[PDB]
Amino acid sequence: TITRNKTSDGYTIITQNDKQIISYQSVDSSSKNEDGFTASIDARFIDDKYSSEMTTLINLTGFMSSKKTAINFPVRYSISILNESINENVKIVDSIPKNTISQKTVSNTMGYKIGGSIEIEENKPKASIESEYAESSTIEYVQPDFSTIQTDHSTSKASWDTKFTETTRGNYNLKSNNPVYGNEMFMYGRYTNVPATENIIPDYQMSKLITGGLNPNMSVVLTAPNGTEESIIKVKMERERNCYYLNWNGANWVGQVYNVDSHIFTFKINWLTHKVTAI
Amino acid sequence: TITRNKTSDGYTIITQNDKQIISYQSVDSSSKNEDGFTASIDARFIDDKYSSEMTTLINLTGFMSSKKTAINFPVRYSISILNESINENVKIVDSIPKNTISQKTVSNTMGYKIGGSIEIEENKPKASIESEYAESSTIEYVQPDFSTIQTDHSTSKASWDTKFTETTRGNYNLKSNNPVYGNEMFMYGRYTNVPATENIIPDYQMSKLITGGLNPNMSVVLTAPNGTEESIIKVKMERERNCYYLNWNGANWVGQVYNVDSHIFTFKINWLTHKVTAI
Amino acid sequence: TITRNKTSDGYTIITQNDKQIISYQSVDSSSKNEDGFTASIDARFIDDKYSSEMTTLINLTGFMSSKKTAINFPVRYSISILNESINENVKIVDSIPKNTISQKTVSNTMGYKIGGSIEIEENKPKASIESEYAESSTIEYVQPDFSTIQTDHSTSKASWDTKFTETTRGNYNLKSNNPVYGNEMFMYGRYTNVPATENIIPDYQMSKLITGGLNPNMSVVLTAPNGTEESIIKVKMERERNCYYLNWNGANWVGQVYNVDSHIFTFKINWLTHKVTAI
Amino acid sequence: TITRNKTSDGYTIITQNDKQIISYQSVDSSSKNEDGFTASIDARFIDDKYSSEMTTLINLTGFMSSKKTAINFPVRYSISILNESINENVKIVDSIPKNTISQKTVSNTMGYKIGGSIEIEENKPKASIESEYAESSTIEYVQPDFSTIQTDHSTSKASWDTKFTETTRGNYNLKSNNPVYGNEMFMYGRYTNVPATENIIPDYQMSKLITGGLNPNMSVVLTAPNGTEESIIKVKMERERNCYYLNWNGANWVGQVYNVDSHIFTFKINWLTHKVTAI
Amino acid sequence: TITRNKTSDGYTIITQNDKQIISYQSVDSSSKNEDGFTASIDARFIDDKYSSEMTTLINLTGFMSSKKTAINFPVRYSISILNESINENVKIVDSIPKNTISQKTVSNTMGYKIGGSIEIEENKPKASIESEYAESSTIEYVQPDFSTIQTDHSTSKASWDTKFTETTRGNYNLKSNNPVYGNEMFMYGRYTNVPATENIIPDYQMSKLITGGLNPNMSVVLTAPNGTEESIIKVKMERERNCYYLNWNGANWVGQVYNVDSHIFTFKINWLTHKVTAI
Amino acid sequence: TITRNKTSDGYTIITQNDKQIISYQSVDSSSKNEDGFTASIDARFIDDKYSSEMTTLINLTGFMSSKKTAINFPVRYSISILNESINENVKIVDSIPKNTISQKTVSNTMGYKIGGSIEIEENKPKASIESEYAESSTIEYVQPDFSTIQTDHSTSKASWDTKFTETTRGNYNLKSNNPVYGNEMFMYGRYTNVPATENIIPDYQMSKLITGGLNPNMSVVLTAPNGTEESIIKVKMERERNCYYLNWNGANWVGQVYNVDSHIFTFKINWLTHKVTAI
Amino acid sequence: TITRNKTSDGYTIITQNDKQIISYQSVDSSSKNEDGFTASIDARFIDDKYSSEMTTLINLTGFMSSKKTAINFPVRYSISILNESINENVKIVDSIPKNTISQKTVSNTMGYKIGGSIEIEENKPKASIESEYAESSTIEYVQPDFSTIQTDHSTSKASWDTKFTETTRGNYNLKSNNPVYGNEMFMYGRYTNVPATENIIPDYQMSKLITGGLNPNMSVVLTAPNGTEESIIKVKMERERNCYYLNWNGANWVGQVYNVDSHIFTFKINWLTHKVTAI
Repeated sequence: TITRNKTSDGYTIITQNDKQIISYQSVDSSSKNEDGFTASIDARFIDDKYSSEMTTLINLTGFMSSKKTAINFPVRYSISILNESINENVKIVDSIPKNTISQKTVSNTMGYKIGGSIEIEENKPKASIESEYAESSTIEYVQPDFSTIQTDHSTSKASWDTKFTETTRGNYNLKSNNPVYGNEMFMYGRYTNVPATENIIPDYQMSKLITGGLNPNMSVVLTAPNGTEESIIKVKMERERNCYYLNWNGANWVGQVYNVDSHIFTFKINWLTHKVTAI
Repeated sequence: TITRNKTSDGYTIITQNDKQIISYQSVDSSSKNEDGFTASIDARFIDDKYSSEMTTLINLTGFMSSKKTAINFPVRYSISILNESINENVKIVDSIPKNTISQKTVSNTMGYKIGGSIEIEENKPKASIESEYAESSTIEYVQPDFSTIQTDHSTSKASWDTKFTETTRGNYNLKSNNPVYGNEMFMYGRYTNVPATENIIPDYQMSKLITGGLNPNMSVVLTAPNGTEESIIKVKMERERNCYYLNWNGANWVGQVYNVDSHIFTFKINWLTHKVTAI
Repeated sequence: TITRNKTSDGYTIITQNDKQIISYQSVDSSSKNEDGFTASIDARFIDDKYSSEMTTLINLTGFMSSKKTAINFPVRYSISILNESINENVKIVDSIPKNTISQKTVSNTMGYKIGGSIEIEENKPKASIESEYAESSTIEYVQPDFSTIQTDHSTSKASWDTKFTETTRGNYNLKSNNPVYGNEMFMYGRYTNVPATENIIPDYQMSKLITGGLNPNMSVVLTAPNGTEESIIKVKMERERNCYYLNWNGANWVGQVYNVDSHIFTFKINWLTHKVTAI
Repeated sequence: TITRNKTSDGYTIITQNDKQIISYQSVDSSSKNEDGFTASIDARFIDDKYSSEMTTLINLTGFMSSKKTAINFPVRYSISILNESINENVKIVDSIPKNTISQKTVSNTMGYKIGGSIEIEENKPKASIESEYAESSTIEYVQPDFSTIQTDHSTSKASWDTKFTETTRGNYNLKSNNPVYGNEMFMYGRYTNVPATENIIPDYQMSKLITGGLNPNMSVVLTAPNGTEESIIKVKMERERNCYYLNWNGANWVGQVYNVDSHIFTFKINWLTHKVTAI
Repeated sequence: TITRNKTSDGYTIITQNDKQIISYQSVDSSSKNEDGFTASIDARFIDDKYSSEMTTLINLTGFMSSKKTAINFPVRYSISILNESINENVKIVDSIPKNTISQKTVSNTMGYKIGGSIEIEENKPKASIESEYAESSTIEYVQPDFSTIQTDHSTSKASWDTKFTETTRGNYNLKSNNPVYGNEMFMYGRYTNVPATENIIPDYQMSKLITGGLNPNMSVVLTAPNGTEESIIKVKMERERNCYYLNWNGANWVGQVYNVDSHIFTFKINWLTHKVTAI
Repeated sequence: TITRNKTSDGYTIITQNDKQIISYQSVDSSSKNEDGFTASIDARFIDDKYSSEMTTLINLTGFMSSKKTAINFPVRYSISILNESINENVKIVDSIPKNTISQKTVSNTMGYKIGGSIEIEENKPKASIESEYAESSTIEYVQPDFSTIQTDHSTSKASWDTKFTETTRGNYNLKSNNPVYGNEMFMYGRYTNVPATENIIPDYQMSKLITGGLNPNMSVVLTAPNGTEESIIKVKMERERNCYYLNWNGANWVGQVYNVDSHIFTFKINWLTHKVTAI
Repeated sequence: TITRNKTSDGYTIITQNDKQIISYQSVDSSSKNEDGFTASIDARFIDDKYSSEMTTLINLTGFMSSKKTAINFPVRYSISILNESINENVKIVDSIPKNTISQKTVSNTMGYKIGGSIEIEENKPKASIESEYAESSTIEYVQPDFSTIQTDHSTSKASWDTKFTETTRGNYNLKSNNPVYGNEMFMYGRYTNVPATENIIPDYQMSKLITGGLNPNMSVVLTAPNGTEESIIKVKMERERNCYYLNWNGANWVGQVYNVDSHIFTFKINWLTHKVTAI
């Protein structure tokens, strides 16, 4: 699979190799500083001699910053990729993150005990017999701090999102309700008797994704028939947040839990020149 | 992919190989001894025949020393990388350290017990029946001594930082408060009755990052269109510290916890000559 | 990347390979027998066709012997590497040993129990109900016998040191104080009633680094602009020791814990001839 | 890196390869049957085109047999390698066995329990409340049966040794002392009432190194400037032993614990001819 | 490192490769059916262009069968290899099986408990306080069923042997002595009341090496100066056995424990012709 | 190590490679359906340029079916390979399955407890002190369901066999004897009160080797001097079985345990033609 | 091992490689929809230059569907492969699935406890001494849900089968019998008081092989002398099923457990043309 050529001047020889798979890579980035939204697209174009149609791989990356008495704290992120050239026969054949099935560990035990006691006192007998029976079981599983679920996949739209799950210490969630303390999420001490600002929980116990932004990684595969030259890609990003509130109720420290930011980014693809640009 | 040439004098043959990916590497360092701040930049330039634009990888390393009655002890470090040639279309497409999601291990068990005892004394019966029911659960997780969170990523600025977390022995933190002993961080004995200097805790129990400086490792990827010749990189470093205080309260040994150093370094990049220098 | 040549006499052919990275290695050693100090420097010179400046790797090794009623026993070692050609633009860009962050394992459990007992005697009832509640937690970590902390890194000086930590049996340290036995480090039996020399602890329980010397391993990277021919390297070594004392207090065996050796070694480097020598 | 030659007679072609690293190996052995001492030296000579000086690797192996009422039993071995050509600039740059730092596993737990019991008798109440608090910790480590410590390293002399540590069953050592049984090392039964010879402990429980000899493995690296032709190596071997004694004290079986063999071997090295011989 | 030659007839080309290390292998076996002794020697001859002397590797294998009221049962095996050409400068430089050092696992724990109970009866107080303290330790190790110890190594003789250790069930050994049952090795039931032959223990619980023979694997390295042509190797094999006896003592089943086979094999080696034969 | 040749017609070139080790493989099978005995021999012939004598590897495989109130059930299998050409200097140098040494895990623990209780009643003291001491040990090992022991190895005969060991549930064996239930091997229920045929144990609990036949794997190495042309191999197979019997004894279900099949197969080997056939 | 040829027209060169082992593969399938029986045969033909006879590998695969108050549920599957060309010297030398030997884990422990209590009341002593002794053991093993046993292997016939074993929850089997509940296999609740159809057990708890069909994997090796052209292979498949029945007995829910499908498939093999077809 080599092509060679000789020359008269100096007997120069120029050999070249004929390869099967050739890829090209281009990257593009864009940002909206007012919302703390940044997105990058990495595109790879694959030239294969045995394939019937053109293939482009569209990786996505970026940063969604998380913003931070009462404290505002995010609760949900959402990312969507839209194919806007459907009438040109450009199609979304695959998306990398997928849904999986969890595993649980189960154990069961059953036991029997029997005991006989003879007690000889001074010329006095006390015979006692005892019997016991027991059964138990154990369940084990593993719990992430955030959960990512693919929600849609079609010829034009792939949509993913993530949501708040639970705290590592105390196992509280957004729906808990203690009769006299309300919601004890992000509460240090019930009776510390210090200013509200000082009663909040140390930051390190909070998840990294609440203090700092999420870092997406998503990939989509596109194909097209021979000759296609242009394509538009739209990326939609949404963020939802809520607020936690803490106050006095007599001597008790009690709390309670009660907008949406979004932006659309556009990119243009050139298949013939192997180029990706912002638009 | 080889180019060969012959010569008349001695039939000398000079073969050369044509490769796809060629990299170049240059390093530069600088320091500010008065603050104990040192920074190094390692730059790699990548020449790829199939890529549409130039790529430079900018690794960063350095040393931030930690300085050390009352004892001063650091509490937070912060590093920021700034791209200052935005109007020339030089862009930050990627940053290596990222945010991750932790895992927790959860177990639950439930059990039942039943017991029957027959006690025959001298012509005296004593029948007793007992019943028990129990439930329990266990949570497991892993805790670092320091925590690093990425806080910003954009076209121009990437900012990281680290903060104090907790002690390995005693699990104290910066917000603890015992009613009669105050804060027991870095306290050997409550009643040792020795001079204040002697009551401090042995150094080895303290984290390495408090006794000795942090060693950063950060990487940033830059790209540019064809022909770009120059670029300015700014690196900002900040350190925050606080003080611990211990005194007598009658017979009790009690304690309490109550500036910011910074510097900006500048580097110049030459794309055409593959050079990095201080400035 | 091959250069070939033919000859008339016997048609002798001499082929040579053109390689990218070429390294050279030289080693040098020196000692001071009076103090039991020995040091060795291994230098590697790297010739790279794609690098902008010369690089030399300076590994360091050696032996610091530990010297050994009252017994003298070391407590701290310290090593420092000094670059003495700063005005010639020879710079220390990297040092291999670094500071790291430890990990802790944390577990928490909470449980509930309930029990009902019915006791039918001869026409006599005795109903009893019991209830229990419990909580606990466990912390795990790992402890070395000696600890090495990097204390300084700059353009000219890199300084490391090591210190005594604790005993494997008994978990004593240099600051412990029992009211009636004093310090029980290196004490076999409180009441053995044998001569002082015989009451010391068997040697094997002591750490290897106290009975025998430390074996350093340190590496430093140096770079220089084209044409540099000479460089001076200074290596400083210090050792600190203390004494343990044991005596009678009536029938009780009690103890207590109450100079500094140093030397500077010099080496000369020749970049052009790829040579390292003592000086 | 190939040299080729053609010939007229039969067109014979003789190709040779030019390699970078060439090693040579020679071995020599010697023994002293009266003391059960045997020693072997394996020497490797390295020819490197990029090294500034000659290097020889001197591995050492051998057998030191252990000799075996009262029973004689070894307690310490010692090996030393001496370089006797210091005035010719032949130097010991490295020795393979080194000192290492051990690891300990530490755990701590704290727990709380609370219990309330209500006991209704025939019109009689008996309310009881109980409370418990507990704390504990665990230490784990690993213990060899023999211990090897490097004791000296210098330009001329490297010295190692090994010593007896403890028994696998009973954890006795050379300094133990029971008031009425003395030392119970190597004692089967306190009251077996059989002849002294029969009361000794079965051999298999004893360590292999006491029943049979130690098998040393030691390596030393030597270097020299160009042109060196000869070198003398001295190997010193010492063995220390003691005796265990057992007798009657009324009905009790009691015991107690109360020379040095050595030899020097000589070897001659020839650098130019790559030869090692006894001398 | 290739030698090539051309020919006129048909332009036949015969290329040969010049290799550095060439080995030759020959095997020989012999047996003595009357004693169930079989031995095999595998010899490998190594031709190395960079070595100063000839080397031969002498592996050994074979079968020693174990022979089997009163039952005869082996207790010790012994193998020895003798070099009988010492005056020709043929020497034993190495032997493969060696002595090793075992490892033990040690743990220690200490705990404290405290408990307070308040008991309010009908106008009657019963205050009780309890306190507990505990300490414990654990030792772990691993035990083979047979043990192999190298006992001698010299210029002429290498001698190994193996001995009986203990039973897997019951942990008995050759020196145990129960006052009323004697030795309970190989005894099924104390009171089974069946004929002596029937009271023996099932065979599977016995070690494989007692029911069936040992399979030795031993290796010895020999070297010689240039020109050596012949060598004699002697292999000595010994086996020791004892007897177990069982009888009635009233109603109790009691037992007690109270020649040597050997043979010498001879082999002849031819260095020049690379041959091994029986003799 | 290549031989090449050119030709005039079409310039045809025929290259051949000269290799060191060449093997040949032939297989043969035979059966005796009346006894359910099948045997296969796989023979490999090795041609080595550096070996002094010819080598043949004789693998063996086959099937021995197991045959199946009173139930017949096998108890022992035995396989023997016989070399019948001893007078032609054809010898058995090696046999693959061998005897091995097992491992046991041993642990020991010792602990001390002490407790002091103070009980203040209404003006009544009850001081109690308690003390405890405990010791324990644990033994672990692994148990196969069948056991294979090599029993003989010589110049002419290699003999192996396998025997019944124990049940996975209940740990019974062939020598157990309960006073009132006899042998409880293969008994479902003592009082099920169903026909004898129905009281047998479900088949799955029985070992696979009793329900279905054993699958042997044995290998033997033969060597011979140059020129040998023929060899006879005899394979002997034996199987032993016994019977289990169950009956009523009043209301109790009791049991008790109270020929030999064999065949010889013959094979012929041709060394010169590399052939194996039945005979 | 290459054959090359040149040509005049365009100097075309056609090189071919001579390989040692060449394989051919053909597959064939067939089904009987009325019984849900499907079978596939994959045949591989091996041409080896060093083998004395032809070899064909016959893999087998397929699907046997399982069919599903009273519920019919399978209980046994059986597969048999028949060689029908015995008189042509076509022979079955090997079959891949085989019988194996299981492993059990056994542990034993023995312990001793001793306790002394002193109780000083108001001028009243109560000395109590207690003693305890205990022994225990543990057995571990692993249990599949279905079991496959090879039952026959001969020159013409290889027969395998599988059978029902036990339930994962409750450990019931086909022979269990509770006096008042009968067989509790596939029974949800004893007193649920819902229609019979509703009391059956949820499907997921049942084994996959009962709800869905078995997927066989079997392989057989055939050999033949040179020149063989045709061969017939017969595959026999059988399935056995039974029924479970449940009804009322007063207030109790009780149950009890009380045809055979088969088919023969035929395939034809062509050795010379390397073809497999249905017949």
